[PDB]
Amino acid sequence: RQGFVPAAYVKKLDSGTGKELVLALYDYQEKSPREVTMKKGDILTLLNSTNKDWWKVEVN
Repeated sequence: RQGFVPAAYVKKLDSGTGKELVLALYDYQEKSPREVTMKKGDILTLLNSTNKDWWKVEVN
């Protein structure tokens, strides 16, 4: 459900109504328990982007 993905592999969309959103630029299979898997083209809810390298997102 919730986990980290490399910030380099997602693009932050402009802010609008509601939560922040990011676009998955590439497929990424989780490599450690704290990570999540995303498929290229996925629109993920961004939970925390304070870290330069790992962003916390929510995967549906």
